[PDB]
Amino acid sequence: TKTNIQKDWEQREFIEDMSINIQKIVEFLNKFELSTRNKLSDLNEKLTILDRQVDYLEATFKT
Amino acid sequence: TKTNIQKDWEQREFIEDMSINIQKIVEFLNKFELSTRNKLSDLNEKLTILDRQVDYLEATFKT
Amino acid sequence: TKTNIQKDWEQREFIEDMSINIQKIVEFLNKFELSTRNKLSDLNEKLTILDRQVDYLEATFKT
Ligand SMILES: [Ca+2]
Ligand SMILES: [Ca+2]
Ligand SMILES: [Ca+2]
Ligand SMILES: [Ca+2]
Ligand SMILES: [Ca+2]
Ligand SMILES: [Ca+2]
Repeated sequence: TKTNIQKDWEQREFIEDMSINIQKIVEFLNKFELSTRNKLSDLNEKLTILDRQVDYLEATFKT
Repeated sequence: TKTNIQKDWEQREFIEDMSINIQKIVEFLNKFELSTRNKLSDLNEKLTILDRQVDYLEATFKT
Repeated sequence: TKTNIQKDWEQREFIEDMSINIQKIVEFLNKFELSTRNKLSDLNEKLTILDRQVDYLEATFKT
């Protein structure tokens, strides 16, 4: 119960919307890779600072 | 060596399968973003607990 | 100002390129999930080693 013109418009919109969704996925991955990398960086940095604090406490106690 | 009917069916299946694959990617990203966020949460929480333990040990030793 | 032959070629290339981009996204997700999992592993392992070091220092001090 759609005309050929309506059906063709809908089929093209479906394909156009996939092109948009693929771009939205790529943009999300760019943001999420950066976010994740920064968070991992920050955790590593905090662990490195705490490791130094523990090694100094060891040295102060053992001496 | 395919009829027009077979070729048209295959071309449509190809496009339909892309729509399904994009949805599978979106569902995976939803799960993976949540997983990653929770794991990062848990590591931060464990580091915060260990930091408190180290600061208390410092205070007990220095005093 | 394109012939029908040119327009049909371009429309098919557009759809073919989406199939390629979806595969590139899947390949990236495979690599990024593995990378992220390994990095999280490594942070957990480093925290577990530092936790053991802190517990031993506690035991040595308290005794
Ligand atoms: Ca549109
Ligand atoms: Ca349109
Ligand atoms: Ca189908
Ligand atoms: Ca079909
Ligand atoms: Ca091509
Ligand atoms: Ca082609």
